[PDB]
Parts: sequence; structure tokens; C-alpha cells
Amino acid sequence: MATLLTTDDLRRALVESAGETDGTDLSGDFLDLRFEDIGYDSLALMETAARLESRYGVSIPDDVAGRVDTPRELLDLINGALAEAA
Ligand SMILES: *P(=O)(O)OCC(C)(C)[C@H](O)C(=O)NCCC(=O)NCCS
Repeated sequence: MATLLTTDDLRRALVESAGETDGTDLSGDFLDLRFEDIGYDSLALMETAARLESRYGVSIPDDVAGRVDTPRELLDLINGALAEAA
């Protein structure tokens, strides 16, 4: 069992944690963008991850989510954890 969130899933969720739907375009291959560059707090990354934890069946330790600079890593946390141990 490993329902992997896709680009779109991460996108929608990550916009959702910004509060209002401003619309930081996170479509296509936005995985090379950076959270620091898009003004994201690591606290917010934890918040982002927290949502995905309960949704997909993963658990991301507090400090881990603060160590993700690019969206690819945050996505890879969920995807990877499910593939590793679900
Ligand atoms: P991440 O480690 O890139 O997140 C860094 C953040 C954006 C949280 C950064 O340290 C910040 O916003 N600092 C504000 C100053 C402070 O003391 N914040 C307390 C946060 S609980």
C-alpha cells in the first residue's frame, strides 16, 4: 500500500498552507524551486508535511521537515517513506 501524492497533490496542498489561494504557480516541474525563495517557513513545511502524514500514512519527524529546501525533497519524504515502510 503506497498511494503516492503527485505533483498536483503537493501543489494544491502547498498552496493551501499559504492560507489564501494566491496562486504561487507550482505546476509542471517546480521541484527545482526553493521554499526559501518562495517565502516558505520551515514551520509551514512541517505543517504541509503534517497534512500529508495523516492523509497518506506517513510520519515525518519535526526536524526532518525543516531540512527540506526544495519541494522535491518534501515530496520525496512522503513518496519515499511509503515506498520504504508503509
Ligand atoms: P526554515 O528553517 O527555512 O524556516 C526558517 C523560518 C522561516 C522559520 C525563520 O527562522 C523565521 O521565520 N524566523 C523568524 C524569527 C523567529 O524567532 N521565529 C520563531 C519561529 S517559532
